Amino acid sequence: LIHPSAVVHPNAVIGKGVSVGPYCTIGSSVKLGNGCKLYPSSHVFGNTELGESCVLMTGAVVGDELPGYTFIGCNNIIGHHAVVGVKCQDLKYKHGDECFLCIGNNNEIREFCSIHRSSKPSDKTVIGDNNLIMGSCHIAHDCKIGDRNIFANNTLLAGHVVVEDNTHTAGASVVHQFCHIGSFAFIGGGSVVSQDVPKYMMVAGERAELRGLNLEGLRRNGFTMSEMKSLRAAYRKIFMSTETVSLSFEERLTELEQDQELYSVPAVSAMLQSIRDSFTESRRGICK
Amino acid sequence: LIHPSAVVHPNAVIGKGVSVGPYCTIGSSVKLGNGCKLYPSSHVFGNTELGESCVLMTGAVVGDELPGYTFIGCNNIIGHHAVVGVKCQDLKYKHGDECFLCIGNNNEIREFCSIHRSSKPSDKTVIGDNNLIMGSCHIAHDCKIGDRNIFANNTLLAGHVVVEDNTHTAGASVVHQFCHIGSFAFIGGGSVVSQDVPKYMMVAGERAELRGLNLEGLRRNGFTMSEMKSLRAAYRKIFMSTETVSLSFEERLTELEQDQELYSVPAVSAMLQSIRDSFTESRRGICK
Amino acid sequence: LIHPSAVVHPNAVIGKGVSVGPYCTIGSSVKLGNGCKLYPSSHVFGNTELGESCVLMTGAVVGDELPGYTFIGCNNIIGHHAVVGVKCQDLKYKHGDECFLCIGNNNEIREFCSIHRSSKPSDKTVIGDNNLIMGSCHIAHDCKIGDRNIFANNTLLAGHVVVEDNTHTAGASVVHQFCHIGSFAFIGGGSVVSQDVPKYMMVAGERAELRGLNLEGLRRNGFTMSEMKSLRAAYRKIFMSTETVSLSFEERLTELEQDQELYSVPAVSAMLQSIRDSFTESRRGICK
Repeated sequence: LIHPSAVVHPNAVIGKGVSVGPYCTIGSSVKLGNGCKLYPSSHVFGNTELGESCVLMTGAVVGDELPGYTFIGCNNIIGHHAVVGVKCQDLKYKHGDECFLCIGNNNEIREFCSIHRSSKPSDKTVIGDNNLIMGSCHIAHDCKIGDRNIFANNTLLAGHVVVEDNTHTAGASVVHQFCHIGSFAFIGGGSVVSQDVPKYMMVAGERAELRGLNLEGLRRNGFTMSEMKSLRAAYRKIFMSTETVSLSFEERLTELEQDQELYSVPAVSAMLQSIRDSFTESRRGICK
Repeated sequence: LIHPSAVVHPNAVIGKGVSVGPYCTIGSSVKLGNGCKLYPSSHVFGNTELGESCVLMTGAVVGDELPGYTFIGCNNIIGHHAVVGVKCQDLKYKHGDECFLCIGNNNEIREFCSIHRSSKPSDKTVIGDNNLIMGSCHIAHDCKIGDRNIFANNTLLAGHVVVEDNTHTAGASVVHQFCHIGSFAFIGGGSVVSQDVPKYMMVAGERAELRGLNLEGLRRNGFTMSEMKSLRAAYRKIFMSTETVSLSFEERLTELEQDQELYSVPAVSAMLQSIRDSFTESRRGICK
Repeated sequence: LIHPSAVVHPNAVIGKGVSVGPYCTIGSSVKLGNGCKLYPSSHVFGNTELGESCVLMTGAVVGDELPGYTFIGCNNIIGHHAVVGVKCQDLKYKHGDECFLCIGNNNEIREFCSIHRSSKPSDKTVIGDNNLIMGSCHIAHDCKIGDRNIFANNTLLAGHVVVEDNTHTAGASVVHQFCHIGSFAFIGGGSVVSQDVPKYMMVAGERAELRGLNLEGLRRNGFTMSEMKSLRAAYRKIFMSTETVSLSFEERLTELEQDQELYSVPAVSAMLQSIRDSFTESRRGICK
């Protein structure tokens, strides 16, 4: 059901039951899965594939003519004027280089979002499944985003930011290049995050500081009573050991591994590993 | 004066002297008042009414096909690529529910703004008259905005935010869900407002703090010499009573009511009532 | 190479080798230099000139029908849905007044940027050469921007902001009206800048504070070993003179002029002059 005014290149691969509104353009090397719907004045460019039942709202632009690809899974909604799979802003990007973007399934990318392709041919911007990305979010070159995350309006993820699963960022969060955000984390409104946020934790305010565990999120995500009790105890041992082993972060981490009562709990072990990862090569440490 | 390229559904209700530029689309259930003007590539969808002499700039999208309505008064200007009356971002929104947006008269909504419909059929996103809403502002589901407000670029109003009259928000303000902003208030640049801002007051900086009265705004809005003198005295009694009645906020509020000299002034009484409202059921208290 | 669907006014001045995609509009008083390229659904309005080899991405809007002009140099790239040369947001702007925007050469203006015309006919919004302006930046009426600057996503420059050369602003910076940003300066993420940032210096965090010299930028821009050593010494004398001449800023500035060893260095002299300029008529002082 392609409106007569639309410009659909004869070599575009158009699935069954695809609907294309007036004044859309679809390029020669685009593949649209069955049931896709393009609202009026939406656009797909370049070497680009959408899975079944994706929706482009008015003004949405997916793909660009730069070498490489934009690959998107099924049941994604691309909001009004969202720009998804375009050239990165990295000055080190070399003209004519292939660049890549991969998006999974069941994501909602809201109005005015910008999601950029990778900065080099060996790398890729990656978004998983079931993410809600609210209006005016920016996802820079080479970000790696997992599943079931919620990014509120105006969340800015700079280059090479890594986000795991089930995280929440509140409005106008700014995440510095190369920072990692562990699963179930919470970033408070207007936070400027310049170091890693470990698994299960929350950061907030100005140049953001660690503020404890994301207990509300843990509760909402089916963590048991004693799971959260163990995590709080482990948190206390690591960060709030005010009287013992002065000027030693790793020694407190060590004492947690040895503490068989806490370390045998899977979430505690995962949290401890999350923390140690922040001090491995190139990684930026953790928020203060 | 409808350009031949435009797609105007035969059942759209088009007033006298309406101008429609090339590549616009106007849906079947749209009503445009006399003198409306749609610039090239602007769009009206869904059950949507614009009053007389509204202007849509290029790329502007008003309404969407979701049940319910977008109802807009007269002499509104909708900026380039602004998206007004679209589905909310609330995860509790139920598929197929009616949702509502009501905008009054003489507003200016600038480029890249996003104004969302309500999250439930019993509720509504409401904007009054004579508001200036600058570029890239976000107005979430269920907000209630009064008259004569000025929201600078990138102001984010989260769900159920209530703004009264003649307020100013500076650039990149973030207002937390359910917060109230009283008349003549000022929110400083980049403020993260997580509690109410009472009538006549100003908040600023990081996780925002109360900083006094909005004296510049009061002066600009024809408040008399002794009006402002009374308000400053009332402010001092409430917030800066450093030596008396320790650990008691309500007792100081009580002492202001009893102070006949100050309380008989209409603005003082309004300010005191504004403060008390912040501690009634569900309300979030006031900024520190 | 003008697509048959495009609306190109017969009086538009179209250079050699200009490419115009489907659903573009080009107004009667537009001049496009040789080699310009308009992607699908891009728009040029009003009294507007683009130099040779400019590129408009999909949704880009350049110019508006307000009196005055939008004048843009050669080899500029205007990103998706960027809005460049439109009416300012200043309430003092008088209906029917001429307003002006001038942009130089080799700039990159990314998606969703908004660049506004001047607030009065005697003034102008000015952008120089080789600037990178990332997604969703706002450049208000009457700004004066130099050359080789980098503004990260969501940088907001309010009215009459002046930026010199080779500056960097990190994501979500907010610069208050009338503030000046000297050459080689760095503004940290989410900074709310309410006073001037002198030449060579860096500001960061919340309501932003001065934090020292932008040493990384100085190093990157070919400043010599002893140049930077002299600047650091001059910085120390001015700002970190903890024991001498209490409650006197100008007396320390004076002592630097008299210090022939430091003041004879060109960068030191330029820095000192940059600082003094912030205390001349109307200017806002410097960040604390």
